[PDB]
Amino acid sequence: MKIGIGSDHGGYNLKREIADFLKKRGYEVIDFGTHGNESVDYPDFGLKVAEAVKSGECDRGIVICGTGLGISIAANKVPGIRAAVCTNSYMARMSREHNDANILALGERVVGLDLALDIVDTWLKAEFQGGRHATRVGKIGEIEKKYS
Amino acid sequence: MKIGIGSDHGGYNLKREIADFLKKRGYEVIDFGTHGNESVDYPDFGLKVAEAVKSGECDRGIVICGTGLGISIAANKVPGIRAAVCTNSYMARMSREHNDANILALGERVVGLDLALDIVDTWLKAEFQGGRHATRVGKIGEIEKKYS
Ligand SMILES: O=C[C@H](O)[C@H](O)[C@H](O)[C@H](O)CO
Ligand SMILES: O=C[C@H](O)[C@H](O)[C@H](O)[C@H](O)CO
Repeated sequence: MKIGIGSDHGGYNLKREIADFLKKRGYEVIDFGTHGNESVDYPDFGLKVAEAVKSGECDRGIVICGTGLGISIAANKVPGIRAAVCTNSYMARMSREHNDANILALGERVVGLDLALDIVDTWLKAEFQGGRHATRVGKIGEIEKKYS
Repeated sequence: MKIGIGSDHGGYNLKREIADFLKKRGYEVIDFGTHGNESVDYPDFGLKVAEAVKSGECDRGIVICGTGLGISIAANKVPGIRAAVCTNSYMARMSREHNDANILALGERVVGLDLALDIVDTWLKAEFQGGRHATRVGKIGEIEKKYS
């Protein structure tokens, strides 16, 4: 399974830690940058990860900024993307079980490293439950079709 | 200002509490439902609040479900909406200061009542900081325009 990862300078150090964690577990990782601490704009990297997920070049993505908010809002602008900002494993599990999220968003200034690794572990392992959740995901798709 | 609020059955009881909190503080509140514990679909209510914010009929909105994730992802599919799922006051403040969020998303199964009122209080008071944050918000607008 291939994981795209991306961040602004606010999520860069946590991104390096997560890239390292994911490889150790045998995931293939595509790092879309950013590639240092220089100030950059979270929507550009949100977009790269979200577009790699939409095109099937990654199966899912993880996006990181100070809070997770900006980069996840930007990712969710892409039709077919469901980016979930999670600050605990319960939200991470539900985002997979219920929302079928294909992007996990994290905030490097909000969650400490080991908590964020717990969240990523939970999210990678949880599974979509279909049923009424698929119905609701289709209704998300109807919003996208409306404003397309 | 006027605040739109909406929820599925997962966010209904916390919605009733926040509506009451907001009125006590002299805000005008437009409740978009849901109106009971009957099982309903979070995208429908996310859309109502998001479209009311987009059309200026509300100035800001608050959307609530079990986790906040699904309804905020749905809200974010609307162009001009920036829905922030917050689990603490720090995220709520940053979502205003940096992301100029015009919808707050909460999860009734994740944050307890007093924490959620703290977050709402923080979010309603925080102010957009412009500058490089305005630039980044514009780049979110470029994503919208691309998939429009
Ligand atoms: O949404 C903004 C992100 O959290 C950034 O990581 C943050 O805004 C930082 O202050 C860059 O100026
Ligand atoms: O995903 C949907 C929301 O969190 C709901 O509030 C919840 O999942 C519901 O129990 C499912 O029917």
